[PDB]
Amino acid sequence: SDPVRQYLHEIGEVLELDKWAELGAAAKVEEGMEAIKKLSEATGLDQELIREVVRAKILGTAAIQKIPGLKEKPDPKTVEEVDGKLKSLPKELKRYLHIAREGEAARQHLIEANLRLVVSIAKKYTGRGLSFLDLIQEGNQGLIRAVEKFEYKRGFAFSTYATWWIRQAINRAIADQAR
Repeated sequence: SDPVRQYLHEIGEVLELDKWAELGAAAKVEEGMEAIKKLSEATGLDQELIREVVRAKILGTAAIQKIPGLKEKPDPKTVEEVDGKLKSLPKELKRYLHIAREGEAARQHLIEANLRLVVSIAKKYTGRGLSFLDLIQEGNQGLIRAVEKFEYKRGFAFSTYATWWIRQAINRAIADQAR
């Protein structure tokens, strides 16, 4: 059945989260990136290289793995070996590996929750040259930029912040033919 109809279904079943819950996921995400920085400083690997591999594992068991607009699945081989240079670390270092993961699983739950918030926003930009799908792909990347640039360390809502990014990402994408 039309792949897009499939996706709309899959995110329909996703449970929306409350205010603090989304900030509880952001604070966990940065604590996970504080832990990558360390796993980096040890193993010697590029921070991002570690991120994508950890995300690789977590994404392993997510309800939604194929998200439109997102470059999923790093080299399965590259993951194979990065697992090694990791899961063979000191007693003390294995700890920052669980935190790395919890901050990445958090990032996924924080993304999954706001996929519908994205379908809705995109529903208001149709008939402007870009198909529904193309909008979802620009929105999602707008959602990605949002989860990343967010400061959990302040009493602001994620749903509100995120909206902006999803917004001007979509209307930047329909401004990339026109203005």
